[PDB]
Amino acid sequence: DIVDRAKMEDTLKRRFFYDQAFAIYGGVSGLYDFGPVGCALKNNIIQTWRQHFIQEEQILEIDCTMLTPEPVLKTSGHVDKFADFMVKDVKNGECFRADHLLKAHLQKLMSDKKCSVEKKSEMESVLAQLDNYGQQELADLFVNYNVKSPITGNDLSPPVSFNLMFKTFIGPGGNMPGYLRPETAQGIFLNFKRLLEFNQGKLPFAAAQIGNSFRNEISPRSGLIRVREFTMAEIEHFVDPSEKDHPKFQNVADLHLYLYSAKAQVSGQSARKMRLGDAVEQGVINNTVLGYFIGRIYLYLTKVGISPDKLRFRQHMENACDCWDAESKTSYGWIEIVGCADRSCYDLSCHARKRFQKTLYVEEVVPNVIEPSFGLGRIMYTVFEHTFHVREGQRTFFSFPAVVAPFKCSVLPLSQNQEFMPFVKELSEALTRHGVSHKVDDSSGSIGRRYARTDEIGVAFGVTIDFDTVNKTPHTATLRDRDSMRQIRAEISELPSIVQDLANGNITWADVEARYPLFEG
Amino acid sequence: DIVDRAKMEDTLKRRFFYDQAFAIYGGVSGLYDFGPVGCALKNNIIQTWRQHFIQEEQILEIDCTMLTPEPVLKTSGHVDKFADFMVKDVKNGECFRADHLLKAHLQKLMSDKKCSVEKKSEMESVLAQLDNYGQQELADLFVNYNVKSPITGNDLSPPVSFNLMFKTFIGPGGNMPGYLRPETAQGIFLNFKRLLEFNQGKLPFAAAQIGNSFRNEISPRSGLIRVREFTMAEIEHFVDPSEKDHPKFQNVADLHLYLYSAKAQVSGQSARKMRLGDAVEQGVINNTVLGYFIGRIYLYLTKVGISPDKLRFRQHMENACDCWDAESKTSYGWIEIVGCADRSCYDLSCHARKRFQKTLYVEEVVPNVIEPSFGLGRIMYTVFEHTFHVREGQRTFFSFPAVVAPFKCSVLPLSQNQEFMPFVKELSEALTRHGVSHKVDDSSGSIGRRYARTDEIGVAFGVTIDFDTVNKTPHTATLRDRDSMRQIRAEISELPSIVQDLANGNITWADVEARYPLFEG
Repeated sequence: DIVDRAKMEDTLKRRFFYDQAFAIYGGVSGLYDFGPVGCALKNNIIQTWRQHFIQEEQILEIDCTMLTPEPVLKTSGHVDKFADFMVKDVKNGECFRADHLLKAHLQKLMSDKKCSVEKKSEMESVLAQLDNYGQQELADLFVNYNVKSPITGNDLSPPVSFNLMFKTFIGPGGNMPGYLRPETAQGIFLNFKRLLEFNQGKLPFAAAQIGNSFRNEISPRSGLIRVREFTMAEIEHFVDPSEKDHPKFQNVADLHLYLYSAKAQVSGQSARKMRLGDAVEQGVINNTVLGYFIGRIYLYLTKVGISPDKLRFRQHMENACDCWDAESKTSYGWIEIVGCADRSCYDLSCHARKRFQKTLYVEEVVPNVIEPSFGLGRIMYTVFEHTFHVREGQRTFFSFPAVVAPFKCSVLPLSQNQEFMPFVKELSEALTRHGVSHKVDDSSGSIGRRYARTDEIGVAFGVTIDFDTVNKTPHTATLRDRDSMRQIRAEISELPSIVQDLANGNITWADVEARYPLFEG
Repeated sequence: DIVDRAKMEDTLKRRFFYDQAFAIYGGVSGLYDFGPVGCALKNNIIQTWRQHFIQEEQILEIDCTMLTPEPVLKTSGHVDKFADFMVKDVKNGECFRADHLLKAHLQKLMSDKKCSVEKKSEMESVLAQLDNYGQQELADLFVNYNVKSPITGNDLSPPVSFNLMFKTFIGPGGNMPGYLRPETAQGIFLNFKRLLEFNQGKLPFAAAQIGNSFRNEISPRSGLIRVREFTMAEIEHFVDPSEKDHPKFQNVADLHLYLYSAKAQVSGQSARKMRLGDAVEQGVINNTVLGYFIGRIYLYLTKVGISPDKLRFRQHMENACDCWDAESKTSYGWIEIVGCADRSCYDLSCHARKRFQKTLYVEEVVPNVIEPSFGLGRIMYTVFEHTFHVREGQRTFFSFPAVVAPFKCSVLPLSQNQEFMPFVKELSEALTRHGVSHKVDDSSGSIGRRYARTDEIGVAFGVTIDFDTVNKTPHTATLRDRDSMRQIRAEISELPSIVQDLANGNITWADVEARYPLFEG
């Protein structure tokens, strides 16, 4: 098994990382509220992202509106090329996703042990073309397989196209209908002219935006995986086709990562780990610019807490672009958490019919675009699942990296009493001076029971202040590690420094024990 | 005059702080896109906020959804208690805000020098009750004053109530209509139970949320002042009525700030500066909890760049709560940038008919709430206006505080050449190690012309690296100040430290000149 999601979900809920929105009103499907801890984790995730991409690549951040008029999203194609198929129940109403009902129905009839082998083959011939059947072509499949409701069957109406955009109206009731942006990339396209001039009109530049996009899902019942309101991080990197080679690729070429190409998928071959440099050598990856971001993405995700042996890069097949999607193995299977797409002919030239880029040799250049889109809720949930562990005890802890954990350290004073506040106080300030997130724990119970609470929310380190720390005359406090649970004893003035180094990749815990005396119960 | 907004707006646009959204589609009113510089300034504003309130008060951050179902917003009252009055043109369509048309019409007829004094008095008797007239009562005023369109008159239809919420539909076309949240506070109310348990069920606690709210304005034509999509920072501080006294008030009591009470407004008295402690003494401010946030708000706003002599705290009059709104004087007049409200009976007890708070003496307590709401676009625009200056030249510069300026420092290498990159490189890293935002300038032109560019976007400091910095053997570079424009010469290794100190309130520029040799042309 991948993970015990029932335990994981109970913990996520009990400690309020995220929970069903509008719970006291019955709760709305596809919508979630992130709590204090979830919010901390989330901001952390996002700031780490900011650093990794925006800062490293000098990207031009932009903040566009979510309210977009219909004309824009029509030039896009999004009124019914961005729809799903609904099948309505012929009388008592309920709506279902046609892709899903069909897939489920086939899998059902298929795993019946009184069906023919040639049926099984006919049906798989069908499941492998699901996302390609047209309106009429998919409608005939419903009849030819006698599909009906799944809760006591009734008949199902012919599948119709259902737009996934939230319809609204901008201004006084009138002639300006609009939608909530389905993606974040469009605003960047709309600002291509301004962004080009901001970059002095030079050829390669990247633009990013962090915000919420909306997808009116039909019947979402899979947690943060399928949601109607989600936070996204988009990047639009524009390149001259004539000069399509990233100068910083050498910094990533040495990485080994599982590549799941389209040809492997066609051949029915498995995932295949491969050195990135070699990947571009052998042509499994078209160019270094695409390869660079792939490696950068891999680095980002692994830094956030996603396990590399459950992380693969899958490339789709014939479903106008060379796309590589970062996928992670969860209790829901392999899901797309980050979509990176190399695109030559895209929606930018549509809004022009924004603009092009003139060169020094008087040449109008339509730049290609590499667009890595990060789905942060899924990324976050992947971290939850790859990080949730159960202890020897029945206790629970998240093994978040210190760079993403809600807060890096947690100080524990035994006494609420005074003479301690000066020690607690100075520790807090030194931590802050070192840029180390912390929170003073003031809960009621045993020290071990208090550390079990901090572990539950994934706090990386801990510094407990006992009586010897105040009285016994060279002031030393004890530092605990989340994972190992092992402890050491060091001078309280030195602790901020080593915790900072522990938070970064500077020193390891094995080094801390090497330099500092161990400590027990 | 307050400020030259035409110049200010041309600069804000040319450097792309913020601009009209969907410009290539004609542009949508009330919607704006913030550019790279605006985004930097904005994030800065927000992070400063985070520090000031969330960190200082250990507030519980939350991230709720913008999509809210109708039942919630009905328990609120927001389907037509949160509407405005529209007057439609009896045939050729156009819609107008009734408050505004009426106010304008009266002011017109009023400033006609052939009108009676008793008319002027009747009409002011009317302008002072605008936000109190009912549907029918306001309708009669339109007839009794013969109000018509303002662009060649035609008749105006009776004023009807127009809801300001963006209507939408959640899920498959059906029986779940919803809106885009008009305010951010409601999600906090909905999570009262979870937040109380998160705080161990203790009496005073605060919850905050930073995000976008929506108001479907009718005809917005005043820049960032009246927008349809805006970013907000809400705080909900809950207190036990029995123990309503903030322990940290003493930290703010010494502040002097302009208070514009309701009684002063009734008496036709002017704004009145007053020590905060005295304010609570004399009863102009009900309690210290309310007073605390007021002082905290004042501190926040002044830190961001808002001038204290253009900042006042105004209290409304009879328009179920004791509210104090932070107002700033702009080219649009006195506008509400931060609304702080003390409330006893509010919308939390409505959702319960979320919950209450049980005490140690078995007592169900309905907590009061102080809700400071920060309108960040307006705050930001206020900073633009209180900070925009024109130089002796026609050049322009923003005098942003270093804590809010897009980036704190800007290094200027004369040569693109190599031997310099090691100096530029080390400076960059030392700056980053000191947590000082910077950007290496690589533009083409004179050094003074390059500094004029950095000033235009409000970059606080500058470090120019010339040939003497590399060759001439004890390596010193020159540090320029934005405001004074004066320069000094110091060791390039020492510069990160003093720039950091300059960015904070540690040392002043007068100190830098005191310790370091001055430098000219």
